Amino acid sequence: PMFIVNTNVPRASVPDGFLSELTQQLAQATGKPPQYIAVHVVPDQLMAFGGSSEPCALCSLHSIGKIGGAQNRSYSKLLCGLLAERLRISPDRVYINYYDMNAANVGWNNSTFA
Amino acid sequence: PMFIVNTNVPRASVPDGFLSELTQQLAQATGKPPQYIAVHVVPDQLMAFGGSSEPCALCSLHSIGKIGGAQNRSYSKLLCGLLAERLRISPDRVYINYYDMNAANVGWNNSTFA
Amino acid sequence: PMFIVNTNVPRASVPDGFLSELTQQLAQATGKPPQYIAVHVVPDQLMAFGGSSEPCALCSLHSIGKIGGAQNRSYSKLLCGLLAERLRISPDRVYINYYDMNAANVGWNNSTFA
Ligand SMILES: O=c1c(O)c(-c2cc(O)c(O)c(O)c2)oc2cc(O)cc(O)c12
Ligand SMILES: O=c1c(O)c(-c2cc(O)c(O)c(O)c2)oc2cc(O)cc(O)c12
Ligand SMILES: [Cl-]
Ligand SMILES: [Cl-]
Ligand SMILES: [Cl-]
Ligand SMILES: [Cl-]
Ligand SMILES: [Cl-]
Ligand SMILES: [Cl-]
Ligand SMILES: [Cl-]
Ligand SMILES: [Cl-]
Repeated sequence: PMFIVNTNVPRASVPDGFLSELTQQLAQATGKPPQYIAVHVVPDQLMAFGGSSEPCALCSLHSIGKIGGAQNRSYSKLLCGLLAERLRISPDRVYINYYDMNAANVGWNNSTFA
Repeated sequence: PMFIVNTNVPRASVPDGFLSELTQQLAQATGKPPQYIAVHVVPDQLMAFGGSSEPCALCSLHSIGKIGGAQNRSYSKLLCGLLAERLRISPDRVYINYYDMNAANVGWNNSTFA
Repeated sequence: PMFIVNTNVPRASVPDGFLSELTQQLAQATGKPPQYIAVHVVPDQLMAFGGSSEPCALCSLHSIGKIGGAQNRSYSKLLCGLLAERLRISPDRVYINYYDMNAANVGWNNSTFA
């Protein structure tokens, strides 16, 4: 599984262990193998949310299954909570796009998961 | 909605107020309140379009609805026009991927829009 | 088509001609004219794969058609081989997400491919 967060928050404001904390919390939330969670944080971005350059975040979570109405609601509370706690981003300035991927459309280790 | 533009154009060539112009033009085009519009500009990128490193842009527009055949044609004229006018990117070196998102797959403010 | 690779590998470790080799190999693999191939390489990223910050890559290939079970398996072997040979990234630390785009959802040159 793969989680990307793009933010205008400066790199110095990303705390130590942020990638590690994301890895564990997403592995637990998705039930996917922790050793297989990919996380990508992109700070210092030129972005605006509602025309304002106050701290904001645009995110995506791609997973083969474990995507749905209730599960995405739980992911959003979890992820917004982390961005608020660690990056001081208000949850109403966070978008997270969820993608339920077909196994044939995720490549890894010279093949796909299909 | 969320609009991202990645370009090899240098940051200095992105004019001041470009994020706001994108926000206002997208709010009017999509009919969405500008408060709902997130914009992200990534300049100075290592990119090629058709093997050439002339100014180019790879973009994406995600929106819950307001995506379709005629609308995307209109968005593409609008967005290529802005990138041509403000970033001096030729429209034939611009790609824009459009995504009609399900409300259940867009996270915001600790929940989803579903 | 559009190919993006995000990696924590430093920019200095991206060899000359990497964008060109990706364009040529993707044109041949997808059967699309290289002229239609856009490539985007993002080095020096803050990323982890399984909690580890050893070299890894997160990639995406968007194409109008030429996406499917067998083709994506062939794409993944091809691309992982290139990232292993050129960027020294182990294939088991590479994710590639594949997207079959509808022509109506790809904007280019003030219109779409529909
Ligand atoms: O990321 C992975 C993944 O998602 C699961 C998976 C794939 C499917 O196609 C499913 O239907 C499913 O329930 C789980 O397999 C894996 C097996 C590995 O050894 C390593 C992985 O990283 C995955
Ligand atoms: O970005 C948003 C959005 O797209 C619309 C919306 C959602 C739907 O599910 C629709 O069907 C629709 O027509 C509009 O609601 C919102 C409400 C907010 O308070 C804030 C938002 O940012 C959105
Ligand atoms: Cl669910
Ligand atoms: Cl898919
Ligand atoms: Cl939206
Ligand atoms: Cl969706
Ligand atoms: Cl294409
Ligand atoms: Cl050379
Ligand atoms: Cl196929
Ligand atoms: Cl599509």
